[PDB]
Amino acid sequence: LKDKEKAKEWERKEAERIEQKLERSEKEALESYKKDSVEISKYSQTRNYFYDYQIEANSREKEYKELRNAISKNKIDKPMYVYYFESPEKFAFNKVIRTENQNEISLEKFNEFKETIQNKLFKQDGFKDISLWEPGKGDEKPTPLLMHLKLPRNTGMLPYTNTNNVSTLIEQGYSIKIDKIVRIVIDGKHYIKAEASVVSSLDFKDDVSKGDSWGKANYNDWSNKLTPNELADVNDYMRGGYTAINNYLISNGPVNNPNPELDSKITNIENALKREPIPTNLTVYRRSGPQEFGLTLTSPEYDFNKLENIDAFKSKWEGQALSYPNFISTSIGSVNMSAFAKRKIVLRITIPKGSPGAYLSAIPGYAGEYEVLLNHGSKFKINKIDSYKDGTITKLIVDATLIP
Ligand SMILES: NC(=O)C1=CN([C@@H]2O[C@H](COP(=O)(O)OP(=O)(O)OC[C@H]3O[C@@H](n4cnc5c(N)ncnc54)[C@H](OP(=O)(O)O)[C@@H]3O)[C@@H](O)[C@H]2O)C=CC1
Repeated sequence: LKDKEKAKEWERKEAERIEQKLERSEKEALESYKKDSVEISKYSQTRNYFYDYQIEANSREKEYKELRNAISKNKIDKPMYVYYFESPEKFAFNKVIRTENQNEISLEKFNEFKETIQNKLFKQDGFKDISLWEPGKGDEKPTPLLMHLKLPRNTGMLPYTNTNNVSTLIEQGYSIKIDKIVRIVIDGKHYIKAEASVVSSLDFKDDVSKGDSWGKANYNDWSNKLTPNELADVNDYMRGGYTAINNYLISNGPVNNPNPELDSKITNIENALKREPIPTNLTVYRRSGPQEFGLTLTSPEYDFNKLENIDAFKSKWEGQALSYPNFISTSIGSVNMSAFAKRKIVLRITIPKGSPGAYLSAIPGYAGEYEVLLNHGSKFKINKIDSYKDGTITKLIVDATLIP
């Protein structure tokens, strides 16, 4: 736990042991990592949001895949705790816990951080260097926030040597919940120690073929579980009826201009989506237009190239609920597509096991790929908003959870 001498000796011994296992290509990727860790780790966070050809061609993509593979071949046989420092902004606490010159963290700030991270899951992605022991009076402590994360059995972990130093690499690909926070003292300064655990979610990211295999496996027989009316209304919807149905819902037609024929279709589609609930925690992706967030294509606020507009968007939406009156299309894949080339908001949604939903792309012939349809009137809790550059265009990733 705080046993530095033990963990470093073990870590070094393990590094030198694993080094004999690695493929030449993996050793090559590791050599590159030692030289360019910041940019490779950043790449590993957002690589999957670009086009397939951008992914393929990227100067860091082969390095990513090799490092990914190497990490996976050293799986832990029991659960293990790891330590790493984190920015409070990572958990949507968009301010300092204390300045780096200050020693103390006020009770108010401690409690405010607690309230911010409560009852939320946060998606974690990309390579990370971690420590096996609690950083002490002699280590690099770049932030007032120290994560103490329990990694589950069979998590990949790669100890490696870098000059005279030893580090351990993981690839994050899960959500975390912060179960407890405690104010600790290290070398005369207060830190927040956050006790965290992993919650898993099936997340294909750019691997649309595996996602499709899963979707069809789970929804090939979905049509056969529907009544004649349900199947006919789902068909109508997928064949182009979605426009009239969703416009009616968005404009609150059921109240202001009731159409009982449409009401019936909506009821049938909802029952169809409740017929075979999402069988596991699943991550889906939606490329959202401005109107879904109360903006238009010509809103000055939609220009996320200006930092002011990101801060304004976060202030409005982060930690808040978002509800769609219409049925919501999403994809199992995170890749950009020509149809949504310039859309600036990526909704990254965790669907809890048992939620209404269906993999529509399992229906034969249907011209539409990798699609998961969610129920009308769905509510989404926004945990965290991130930004990234897509060429010259700043885009946003909205980490949300589908809630009751
Ligand atoms: N978007 C995605 O990532 C995915 C889309 N699909 C399917 O691909 C096709 C084209 O995609 P898309 O353009 O999204 O078509 P959609 O029918 O999903 O949306 C059409 C327009 O309606 C606007 N809109 C949607 N919901 C709301 C809302 N609640 N409030 C206000 N405005 C809203 C959108 O934003 P705005 O007007 O600001 O641009 C969009 O321009 C559709 O058949 C869709 O079902 C399948 C998988 C994923």
